[PDB]
Amino acid sequence: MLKPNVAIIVAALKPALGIGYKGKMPWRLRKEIRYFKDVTTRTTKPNTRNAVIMGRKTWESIPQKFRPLPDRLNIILSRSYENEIIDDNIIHASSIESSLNLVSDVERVFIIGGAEIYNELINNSLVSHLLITEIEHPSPESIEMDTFLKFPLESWTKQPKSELQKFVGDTVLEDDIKEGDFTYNYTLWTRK
Ligand SMILES: NC(=O)C1=CN([C@@H]2O[C@H](COP(=O)(O)OP(=O)(O)OC[C@H]3O[C@@H](n4cnc5c(N)ncnc54)[C@H](OP(=O)(O)O)[C@@H]3O)[C@@H](O)[C@H]2O)C=CC1
Ligand SMILES: COc1cc(C(C)(C)C#Cc2c(C)nc(N)nc2N)cc(OC)c1OC
Repeated sequence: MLKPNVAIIVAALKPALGIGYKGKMPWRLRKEIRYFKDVTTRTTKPNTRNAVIMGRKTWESIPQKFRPLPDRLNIILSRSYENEIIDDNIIHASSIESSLNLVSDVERVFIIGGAEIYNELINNSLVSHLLITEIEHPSPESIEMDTFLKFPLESWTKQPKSELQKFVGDTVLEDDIKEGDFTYNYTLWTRK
């Protein structure tokens, strides 16, 4: 796969864009999790799949029984990994481009975490889309948070809902979804 168009997918708490605390997620938003599954899994052309790419720490955060994430090609990046195809669902590499050089029959490519990987790849020109779940809370400062996005969104344009709807197909997009004290919306951004 040569020069794939790549999408970042992430859920972040406004306005600071916090995404984690002590190696874990600061919320459990069940509908958001299902959205993540549906969007990363679904394909538009028959007999293909998507790839999901992540840093080693993010991979290790998934319970070992629930990785690899089913129905998607999982790619894990470490600075200690040489290129290795582990099995049909798992690749080890040290860059996204090299990891996908090894790959055919993949439609979409998603970056699924974590902060370090996000904050590098936001400035990689292969990344053409951001799928950001913007989470809001009445008192965001009260949520324990130590990992943050550093996204220069001035160089990006938030697209209308119609563009997001097109991207996700017939996936149902509900507005202002509320779980506990959190309220969230699905968004799509492209390069300005
Ligand atoms: N809210 C959300 O939507 C999401 C939040 N998260 C959160 O993010 C946090 C994890 O993020 P973070 O701790 O930054 O870790 P990452 O998941 O981003 O992994 C970092 C590791 O990836 C490898 N790596 C980083 N850059 C490169 C590179 N350029 N080339 C090759 N390998 C590289 C290194 O592995 P090595 O050390 O082996 O060399 C590094 O230690 C957790 O708290 C998690 O819950 C994660 C996903 C989504
Ligand atoms: C697939 O579910 C998980 C996803 C994840 C990761 C970190 C890969 C994620 C994510 C993610 C979500 C939930 N939403 C959005 N919008 N983007 C993401 N990258 C970690 C998990 O355990 C900690 C999970 O439970 C098994």
